[PDB]
Amino acid sequence: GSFVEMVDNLRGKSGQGYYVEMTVGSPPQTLNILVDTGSSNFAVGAAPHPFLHRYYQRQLSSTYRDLRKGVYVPYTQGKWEGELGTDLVSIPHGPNVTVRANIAAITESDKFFINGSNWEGILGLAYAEIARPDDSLEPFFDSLVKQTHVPNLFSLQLCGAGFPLNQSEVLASVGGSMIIGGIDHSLYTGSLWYTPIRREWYYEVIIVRVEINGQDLKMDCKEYNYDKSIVDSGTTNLRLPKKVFEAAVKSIKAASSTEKFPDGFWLGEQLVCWQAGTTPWNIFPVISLYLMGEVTNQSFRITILPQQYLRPVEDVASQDDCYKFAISQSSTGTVMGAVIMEGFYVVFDRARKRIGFAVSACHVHDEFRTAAVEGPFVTLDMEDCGYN
Ligand SMILES: C[C@@]1(c2cc(-c3cncnc3)c(F)cc2F)CCSC(N)=N1
Repeated sequence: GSFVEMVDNLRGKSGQGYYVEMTVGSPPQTLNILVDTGSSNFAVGAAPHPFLHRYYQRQLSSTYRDLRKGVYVPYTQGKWEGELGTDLVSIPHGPNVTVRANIAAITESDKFFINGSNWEGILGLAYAEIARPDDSLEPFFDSLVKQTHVPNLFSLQLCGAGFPLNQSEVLASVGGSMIIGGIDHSLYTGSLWYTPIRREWYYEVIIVRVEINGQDLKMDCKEYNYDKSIVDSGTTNLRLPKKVFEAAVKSIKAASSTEKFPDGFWLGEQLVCWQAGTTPWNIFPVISLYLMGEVTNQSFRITILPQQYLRPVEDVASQDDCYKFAISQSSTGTVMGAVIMEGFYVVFDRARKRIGFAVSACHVHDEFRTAAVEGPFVTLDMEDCGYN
């Protein structure tokens, strides 16, 4: 019901990530750690870097254990290399428990750390199947549940400000909540609707229908989940498979056609700006994603506003309100990233192999429209939407 100790324990923003304070080692070393449901390694800066103000010093921890094994983790953009070990870990604004967890001590990296993000490591909250070097490296959350009485569930409320924050404002500001071991009813309005976790590797789900202002995108539903659809707090954008991206953008352009925007805007590259307070939210469509429900032949929908998919950014000069388009293409399936998660309180119910969605008590909206979670809808042949 109520988890006051964990409410408001996140800071950050969609563009650079949301992070939680953790301590590692004995005596405790404090570090800020990116909350990432799209990966499964707990990995921390452990050597000086131009963008790190502090790092894990294994030689100062009496409880550090060396696993004598290296790990190399390349991504499409960026990479890091490190040394595997274990140590005692706590989350100060979390459950009052201390656990021994695997930690990859990052000793070298390229384009991984972000200048001014304020985080020094990543907490991969997904499953062992996608851990590096292999699935025998138990992820943090699995350790936490095995070693303590914490229920096998966590929930995330990511709070977008609706306007830009500089590095000073992000430091002073509450970015949201990670509730470990429960669901806090103050963080949402309306009902929670649950979709099954298709397979425990990423948090994989199945999308069964997409609408732009109520108009069906009318693609074969397999296209929406090609080659998977995941919920990922460590990706900024809503990312869509190439063909779905092309269809969706064509439809969003048609809905907003009273104003013409440059190709670079739709490509996610360039900002657009309006005079202060005059952003024409009403010309942009709402986007609905229908998700497989828990009951046979039942779906539900989550609906976001342009206040979610237009990401506020600071002007290159002004008092203008400026934004980038935060929907982009993917060659690795749909990614429901931070700009989608900012609409919703998201419950990662690992114990019951399901993900819940409710309207966020902190989502950005206007006097005419709000984000929504609605159901049920009768939907047939939903398993056929999943890609094999
Ligand atoms: C681990 C990874 C990831 C995320 C962010 C990151 C997080 N939030 C915002 N911007 C960047 C980052 F800065 C570095 C990363 F390696 C791989 C790319 S996708 C993902 N889910 N996690």
